[PDB]
Amino acid sequence: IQNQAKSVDVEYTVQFTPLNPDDDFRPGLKLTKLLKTLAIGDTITSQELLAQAQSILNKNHPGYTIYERDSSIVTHDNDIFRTILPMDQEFTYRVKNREQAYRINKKSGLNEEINNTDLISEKYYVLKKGEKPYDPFD
Repeated sequence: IQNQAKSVDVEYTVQFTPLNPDDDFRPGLKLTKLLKTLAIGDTITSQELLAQAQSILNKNHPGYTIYERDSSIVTHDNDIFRTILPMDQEFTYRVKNREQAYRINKKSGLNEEINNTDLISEKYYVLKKGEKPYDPFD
């Protein structure tokens, strides 16, 4: 690790799946929200992510609530190896150490540094409030 990234923009994307059908949940949603810019070693906890998802859920889908988390994944920059966060327990994610990102200047062929990014992507099962899970009893 030669040139440690100086910052990591943590972006967030979440997909919501209703326990029983609803059109408003059009598949294909593709947006990210910048959560914050942190430093290598800073942490983000599952409770903080839940708060983020619940608030996003409130804006886009009033009347629904988080039922349960299905998966949480972090993709670091354009790196192929992703970190899979624990599925059924609270967790903390530490901003992974990394080499400072850069691209090659087309004209000069010299290196120009750019911001490193973490893309945290989650999926939660949601429920219309008032409603309950299950099938016809179990």
